[PDB]
Amino acid sequence: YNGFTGRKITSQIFIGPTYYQRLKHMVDDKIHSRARGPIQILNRQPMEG
DNA sequence: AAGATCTGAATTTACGGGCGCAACTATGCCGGACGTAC
Repeated sequence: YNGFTGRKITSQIFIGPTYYQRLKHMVDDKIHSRARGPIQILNRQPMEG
Protein backbone atom coordinates (compact mmCIF):
# COMPACT_ATOMS: atom_id res chain seq x y z
CA TYR A 1 0.00 0.00 0.00
CA ASN A 2 1.32 3.44 -0.89
CA GLY A 3 2.35 5.04 2.38
CA PHE A 4 1.40 8.53 1.21
CA THR A 5 -2.08 8.03 -0.26
CA GLY A 6 -2.85 4.62 1.27
CA ARG A 7 -3.86 3.27 -2.14
CA LYS A 8 -2.89 -0.25 -3.13
CA ILE A 9 0.15 -0.29 -5.38
CA THR A 10 -0.95 -1.82 -8.68
CA SER A 11 1.88 -4.33 -9.10
CA GLN A 12 2.68 -6.63 -6.17
CA ILE A 13 6.05 -6.04 -4.55
CA PHE A 14 8.75 -8.62 -3.91
CA ILE A 15 9.60 -8.23 -0.21
CA GLY A 16 11.32 -10.26 2.47
CA PRO A 17 14.26 -10.46 4.89
CA THR A 18 17.75 -10.11 3.45
CA TYR A 19 21.17 -9.83 5.06
CA TYR A 20 22.73 -6.39 4.51
CA GLN A 21 26.14 -5.03 5.46
CA ARG A 22 27.06 -1.45 6.29
CA LEU A 23 30.39 -0.69 4.65
CA LYS A 24 32.91 1.48 6.49
CA HIS A 25 32.75 4.30 3.90
CA MET A 26 30.54 6.83 5.64
CA VAL A 27 29.83 10.18 4.02
CA ASP A 28 31.19 12.17 6.97
CA ASP A 29 34.59 10.50 6.47
CA LYS A 30 34.67 11.56 2.77
CA ILE A 31 33.15 15.09 2.76
CA HIS A 32 35.49 18.06 2.64
CA SER A 33 35.64 21.55 1.15
CA ARG A 34 38.18 24.35 0.87
CA ALA A 35 38.05 28.12 0.45
CA ARG A 36 41.71 28.83 1.30
CA GLY A 37 44.24 27.71 3.87
CA PRO A 38 47.41 25.55 4.21
CA ILE A 39 49.27 26.08 0.92
CA GLN A 40 52.52 24.25 0.13
CA ILE A 41 55.90 25.57 1.22
CA LEU A 42 57.52 24.94 -2.21
CA ASN A 43 54.82 25.07 -4.90
CA ARG A 44 52.76 27.68 -2.98
CA GLN A 45 49.63 25.67 -3.92
CA PRO A 46 47.00 23.91 -1.77
CA MET A 47 48.14 20.64 -0.18
CA GLU A 48 46.69 17.83 1.90
CA GLY A 49 47.63 17.77 5.57
C1' DA B 1 94.20 -6.98 -64.99
C1' DA B 2 94.72 -6.95 -60.21
C1' DG B 3 94.59 -4.92 -55.92
C1' DA B 4 93.98 -2.10 -51.93
C1' DT B 5 91.29 0.83 -50.56
C1' DC B 6 87.35 2.38 -49.24
C1' DT B 7 82.79 4.20 -48.81
C1' DG B 8 77.84 3.54 -48.80
C1' DA B 9 74.52 -0.33 -47.29
C1' DA B 10 72.73 -4.86 -43.78
C1' DT B 11 72.80 -6.56 -38.53
C1' DT B 12 73.44 -5.99 -32.68
C1' DT B 13 72.90 -3.16 -27.42
C1' DA B 14 70.42 0.50 -25.13
C1' DC B 15 67.38 4.48 -23.15
C1' DG B 16 62.76 5.26 -22.08
C1' DG B 17 58.47 5.80 -21.79
C1' DG B 18 54.16 2.64 -18.72
C1' DC B 19 45.00 5.88 -16.20
C1' DG B 20 41.93 10.00 -13.73
C1' DC B 21 42.09 10.98 -9.17
C1' DA B 22 40.36 10.19 -4.37
C1' DA B 23 40.94 7.84 0.90
C1' DC B 24 43.53 5.49 4.58
C1' DT B 25 47.50 3.44 6.94
C1' DA B 26 52.64 2.85 8.63
C1' DT B 27 57.90 3.58 8.41
C1' DG B 28 62.12 6.04 8.10
C1' DC B 29 69.42 8.33 8.11
C1' DC B 30 76.52 5.59 13.25
C1' DG B 31 81.44 5.18 15.45
C1' DG B 32 85.64 6.92 17.35
C1' DA B 33 87.11 10.36 20.73
C1' DC B 34 87.26 13.22 24.14
C1' DG B 35 86.28 14.53 28.78
C1' DT B 36 84.12 14.26 33.18
C1' DA B 37 82.51 12.21 37.02
C1' DC B 38 82.78 8.71 40.32
